[PDB]
Amino acid sequence: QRTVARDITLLECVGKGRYGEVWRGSWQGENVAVKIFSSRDEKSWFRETELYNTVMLRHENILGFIASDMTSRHSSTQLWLITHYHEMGSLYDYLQLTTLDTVSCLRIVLSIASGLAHLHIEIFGTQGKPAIAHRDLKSKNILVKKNGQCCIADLGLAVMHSPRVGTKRYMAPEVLDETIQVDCFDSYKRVDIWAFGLVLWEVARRMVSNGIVEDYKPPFYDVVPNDPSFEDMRKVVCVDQQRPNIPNRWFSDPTLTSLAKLMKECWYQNPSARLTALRIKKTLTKID
Ligand SMILES: COc1cc(-c2cncc(-c3ccc(C4CCN(C)CC4)cc3)c2C)cc(OC)c1OC
Repeated sequence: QRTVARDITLLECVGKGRYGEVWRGSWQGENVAVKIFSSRDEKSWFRETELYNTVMLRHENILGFIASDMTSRHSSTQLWLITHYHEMGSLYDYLQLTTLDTVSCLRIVLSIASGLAHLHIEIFGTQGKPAIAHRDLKSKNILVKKNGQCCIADLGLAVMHSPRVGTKRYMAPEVLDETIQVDCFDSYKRVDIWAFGLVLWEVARRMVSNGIVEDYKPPFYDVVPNDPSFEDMRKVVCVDQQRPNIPNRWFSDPTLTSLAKLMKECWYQNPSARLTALRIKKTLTKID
């Protein structure tokens, strides 16, 4: 009746970490990305698979799902997530070596805000969706597309509303001080907004103005170690209430001046004071 071609040719490893590995693969002559999960991160495969079995997200700024595969082996279970492949790699990678102009900076950050608002919004009726919070938004979990927009990846920690925790460097104050209202879905949206503000800062540093640009640095590079502890982060973000520095040179440029204001409104200590993703989008469409 029909042949179901399932062979994927794994061609090059494009990432390896505690999560497992990501490979560029080929299916029917077309590139796919294959994430092969480590045993330690099996629950991320289950959560993302459960989410996609509940709602088939389809959005230009969300990494495109293709398949979830579980294969029995002699003494283990092999778990793969298969998605669209973005050859330019992650935003984190891209910002190391690339500087941006005003148009490309805004296009990047608006595309991220668009994907995030799509996650956050509940849509009713047929072809709707539950509201979703990401819970691990960061520049390594955003991919750059050839058209200059980005897409958000890795829903392994995501939560829906109708051992894995987030990356500590990007954790909001209410996570670090354990005051987050865990029974309120809006709390998780507000944690994502904090992280979005950090990503906005990382990108804006790389936008040139008046011949000046900052080197790529991760948030809080000047105040915590590599692989900062939970306590290291809590002291900076909660006790001392530090925030990423805004360089003077941004205040000569109208775009970076507006982006600095936007960042600040993602970083309020009080989570309910932070802007929503929808409001961020509107503000970004009015810049330039
Ligand atoms: C964030 O997480 C996930 C990401 C991806 C994913 C999707 N497209 C492309 C990539 C990629 C391609 C290429 C490079 C490098 C390698 C070649 N050269 C050195 C420069 C560029 C980096 C990255 C990835 C990693 C897939 C995932 O799942 C299948 C992910 O997990 C949800």
